[PDB]
Formats: sequence, structure tokens, C-alpha cells
Amino acid sequence: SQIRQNYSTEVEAAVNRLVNLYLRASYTYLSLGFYFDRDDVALEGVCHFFRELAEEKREGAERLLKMQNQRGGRALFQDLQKPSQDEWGTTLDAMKAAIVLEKSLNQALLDLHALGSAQADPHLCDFLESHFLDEEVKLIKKMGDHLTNIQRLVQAGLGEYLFERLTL
Amino acid sequence: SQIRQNYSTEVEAAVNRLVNLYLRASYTYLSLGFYFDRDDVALEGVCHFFRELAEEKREGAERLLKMQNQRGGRALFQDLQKPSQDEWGTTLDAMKAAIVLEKSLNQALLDLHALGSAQADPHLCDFLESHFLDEEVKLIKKMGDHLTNIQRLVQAGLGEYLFERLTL
Amino acid sequence: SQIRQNYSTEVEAAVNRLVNLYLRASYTYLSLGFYFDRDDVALEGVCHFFRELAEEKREGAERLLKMQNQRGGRALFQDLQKPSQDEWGTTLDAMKAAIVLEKSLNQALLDLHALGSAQADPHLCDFLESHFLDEEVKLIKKMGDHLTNIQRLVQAGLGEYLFERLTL
Amino acid sequence: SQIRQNYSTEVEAAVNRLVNLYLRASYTYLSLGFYFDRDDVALEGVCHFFRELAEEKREGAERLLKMQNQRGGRALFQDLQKPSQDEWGTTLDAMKAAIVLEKSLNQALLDLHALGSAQADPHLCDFLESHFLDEEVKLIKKMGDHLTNIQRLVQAGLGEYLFERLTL
Ligand SMILES: CCC[C@@H](C)C1(CC)C(=O)NC(=O)NC1=O
Ligand SMILES: CCC[C@@H](C)C1(CC)C(=O)NC(=O)NC1=O
Repeated sequence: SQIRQNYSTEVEAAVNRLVNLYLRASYTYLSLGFYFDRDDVALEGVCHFFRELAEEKREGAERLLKMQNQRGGRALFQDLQKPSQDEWGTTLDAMKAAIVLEKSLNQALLDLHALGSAQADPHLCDFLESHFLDEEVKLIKKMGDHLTNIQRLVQAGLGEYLFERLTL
Repeated sequence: SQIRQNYSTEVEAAVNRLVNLYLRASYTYLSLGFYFDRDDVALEGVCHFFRELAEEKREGAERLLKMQNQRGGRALFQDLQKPSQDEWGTTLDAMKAAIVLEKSLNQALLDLHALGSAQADPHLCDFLESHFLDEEVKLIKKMGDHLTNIQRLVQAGLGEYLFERLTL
Repeated sequence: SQIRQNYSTEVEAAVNRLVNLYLRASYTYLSLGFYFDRDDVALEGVCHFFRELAEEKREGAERLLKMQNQRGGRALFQDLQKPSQDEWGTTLDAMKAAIVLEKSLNQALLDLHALGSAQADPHLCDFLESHFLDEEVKLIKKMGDHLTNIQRLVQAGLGEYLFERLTL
Repeated sequence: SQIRQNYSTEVEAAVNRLVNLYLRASYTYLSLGFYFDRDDVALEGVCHFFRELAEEKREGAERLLKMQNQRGGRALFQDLQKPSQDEWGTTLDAMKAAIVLEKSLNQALLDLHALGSAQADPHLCDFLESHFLDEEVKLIKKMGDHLTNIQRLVQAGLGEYLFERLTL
């Protein structure tokens, strides 16, 4: 590539893997969202919370794809594995799965940052710090807050309704 | 009729029967609405929900009557049978009866559509599709959502109050 | 399902397959878009054209998912197969692949419509007609127009630049 | 210096060298710009593109000078070597020289960042990341895009005119 400079093949490959992780996270949130839209689940606040996250993850993937091209790397796409569940249980179950998902995305970001630092690639490191690392920390804090409130509310039916009505 | 074209006597008669069904549904919702306005029931959100449906059903009947005349059919009215109950029990009971009512209206629409298709009457089929079929599907989805939330809330008194306050 | 009415298992399954097709089409357009954003391809108008289609296909999938739930069907997601190519060649090559993709989506819509008609499911038939069938016809006409103009422009480098600058 | 803290003599000297590189880049772009303003070259879009870059590089030098003073380092200026060419050939030739220039500035930034990291100087590292590193990556991507389009357009006279008219 005419523009490629200080951009290792290792980082390029890792960025492609991170794109896959973000697209798969987006897919997972799409499924979560429409599950809460079921007539026999019917928690619109929860549906909206996850649909919004689906959009955020898709946007993250696209930001990574843009950066790949900016650096002269080449996007390679793989199959997107279907989400791990077809039915997501309670808001509590769903929020727990969401935090597990985000911690896995965060660890991937941290791993990529460590790789970038090993490869002496400050642009990559800065890119991750300004657009992904703090966003993950904030989102995980928020999910933790939600989990704590959901748990304190478990008359579980009553609690699940109130949380959706008054928090989401 | 000078204007009548491709409008079968079967469809004309069926449209008159559907008008009766819609007027009777409207009457049912009128009764539901004022029941929840009783000082010993006192659920204003529920009253409003049903009063609004009474207006929607009356409007549906009038749209059918307009179409009857547009096609050169002749409106024939029959007695409107009084609603099936004088007292409607809980919000849960009432919402269950409402969904039963709407499924019966929907089936009547589907039957009329099948008749129109058998009579090769595309105007009728289109009329039902654009003004009634999707509205029924949407309303039934909403009622199902409400039923699910009411059920999850059953401290039944507390649940009935919260649903009326926070959903309706 | 409490709300499900006149919604066959065949249609429910077919709607799930159509969701997969739309998500995969979206994925294909994502890849097409970022390919034209490569520094060694550099056709921004073409990139934007495909990115916009990626969004349209994702939106189509979500509309189908909403309808699935409205009817009381259950969303089931499968793996999303990666796009058929990693590199998309010329604008001409890409536009040809796009029209092949859209014709395949259109045929799937037509097949689902035929199924709905066989199952006497007028809501499904109307849903497809008002939100998908005409949109496909319009998009395919536009792609055909583009293909014709690209072909008339093939000094192929010059033609590809002018088309991107003056049409897209 | 009363304010100097964690600011190595090595970094101070390197920052002075980077100032020289940026001022020289600015000078190079000044020459490029006025070359395309010649009556026998006459490509106003190209002239403007380079004049704007001259201003950007001068602004970069001044930002570095400000930071030098903020940290308590002392600005030292050296002779500015004249640009490497008096006449810049085609837009293609000029854009190639511009990308060579920017890669050399980028490498200097990367070298300074590595030095800052070795000296454990996080303020320097952050300063470079937020104001220079991403700007270089973006500019180099843009130049690569331009080069690709210019090359696809080479009727070379025709191509050079069209690129200036429709891109710049
Ligand atoms: C918001 C959900 C994202 C979905 C639609 C998904 C992958 C499934 C995505 O993340 N990005 C796309 O460009 N297309 C898609 O289909
Ligand atoms: C925009 C061109 C910059 C020129 C004018 C140059 C060095 C030649 C500069 O970069 N900064 C200045 O302060 N003066 C100058 O003359």
C-alpha cells in the first residue's frame, strides 16, 4: 500500500478480528432487542435499551473498518456466528449476558492495545483510547448499575415491570 | 345501481354484517369504558383506553358504510345486541375479553377478504388491507403486550393500580 | 401465542429465512462500501452508494423482525455467511453483483408472497407489497440505469471517474 | 527553568528539529502552490490544495513552538533549506512528492513519540497523538486517494484538467 506506514500485519489481522467481534455483538443485541419485543415478554424499555446497543456496536465496527482503510490495511470479513441464545430469559438474565459480552469486547480492546504498544503503533493506541476504551468503561459501569437495581427489585414480576417503567 | 360494477351481492351482504359487528364492538367498548369509570372501580387509564377503542370501532363502521355507498351497495342495519356482560371484572378480565373481541373482528375481516378474493373483487381486498387488516394486527399485538404486563403484575390490587398509572 | 391468528408455521419459517437474506445482503453491501473506500480504489461516490444500501437492507431485516413479533411468530437467527467476495473489482463488476443480489432478494420476496397467498394470509401479502415489492422494483430499475451508464462510459479509468463524479 | 518538569534535553532538541521539518514542509508547499499558479501550468484547484497545506504545516510548527515554551524548553531555529525542486511537473508528480514529504513528517512524529515513551514523558506522547498523529494519517489517506484517482485518469492533459475541476 502506498500509504501504509508503521502498520503491522499483526495489528491489521487483529483489527479484522475485532470487527467480527463487534458485528457479532451487534447481532447479539439485535436478538436481545426483538426478544423483549415478543408479545409474551413485552418489555419495551428493555427492547429499546438493547436495540440502541445494537446500533452502537454496528457503529463501532464501521469506525474500525474506516481506520483499517485509513492505515492501508485490508478489511477481511468472516461469517458472523449467530447469537448464543434464541431466548434470553429475564431482564436480569439478559443484563448479565450483556455485561459478559461487553467485558469480552473490552478484553479484546485491551489485547489489541497491548499489541499496538508492543508494535510501537501510537496511532492505533490513541485511536482505541479515544473512541473505544472509555466508552466500554462507561457502558460497563451503567450495566453494573442496572444489574444492581434489577437485583434489588427481585415479587419478581413486579420488580421487572417497575425497572423497565422507571429506569429504562 | 348506475355505478355498481364488480360488486357481488354476497360481498354487499357481508359488508353489512361487518358493519353490525363493528357497531357492536363499539357498544361493547362503551360499556367497558364506563364500567372502569365507576366510583367502586376507578381506573381512569383503563376507562380512557376502552373509550378510545369505542371511537375507533365506530369509525371503522362508518368507513365500511362509506365504502358500501361508493360501490353502489345498500346499507342495511340490524339491531345491535347489548354487550355480553354488565360488569367487566378486573383490568385483566377486561383485556382478555377485548382480545377475544378483536380476534373475532379480525376473523370476520379475513373471511370477507377471502370472499372478495373468491369473487375477484380487488377493490374490496385492497380496501380491507389498507384500512383494517394492519390496524387489527397492531391492536392485537398491543393488547397481548398489555395482557403480559398485567399478568406479570398480579398483590393484585397493587399491580392493577401500577399498570393503570404507568402504562395506560 | 395469545395473539397468533392465521399465521402459518410455513410463513413464520420463511420470514426467518428472509431476515437472514436481508442481513446477509446488508453485510455484502458493508463489504462493497469499504472496498471502494480503499486508498487504492478511492471512489467515494461508489462507497457511499453501497453504504446506504447496507443501511436499507438492515432496515428491511428489522421491519421483518417487527412483523414477525406483531403476528406472534418467533424470530430465529442463523449464522450470517460472509460476502461472496473479498475484493469487488470495478464499479461495473460491483454494480453487476449488486443487481444479482437484488434480483435474488426480489425472488425471495415473490416466493414468500406466493406462499402467503397459498396460505390465505392477506396481511402478509399486503405487508410485502407496501414495504418491499415496490422498493425492490425501484432499486433494480436504478441499478439497471447505472449499469447502462457505466457500460456506455467504458478509456475505462476515465469513465469510472466520471460516473462516480457526475452520477453518484 | 522554573516550570520545566520531566522534559528531557533529548526531547527538547528533537522538538526543535521537528519545528524545522514543519517549517520546511510549509516552504515546500508554498513553492508547490505558486508553481500551479503559473500561467503555463494554470491548475487553480491544485494551487489551492497546496497553499492550504502550506498553512497547515506552518500552523503545526507554531503549535510545536507553543508546546516547547509550555514545557520550559527553548526554541532554537535553523536555516530553512529551500524546497528540493524549482518546478514540480504534473499534478501526479506533485502529489507523489507531497506523499513522500508527509511520510517523512509522519516518521519524524513517530520517532519523537518513541523518544517520549523512552523518556517516560506522557505529556509529549499525548500532545503528539491528539494534534499530529491522526492528522497525518488522515492527510496521507487523502493523498493516496488523490494519487489513485489521478492515475486512473492518465489523454493525460484531459485527465489532469478533469481531476482539478471535479475533485479539487
Ligand atoms: C444493528 C444490527 C447490526 C446488523 C444489522 C448487522 C449485522 C447483523 C451489522 O452490524 N452491520 C451491518 O452492516 N449489517 C448487519 O446486518
Ligand atoms: C505558509 C508558508 C509559511 C512560510 C511563509 C514561513 C516559512 C517559509 C512559515 O512557515 N512560517 C512563518 O512564520 N514564516 C514563513 O515565512
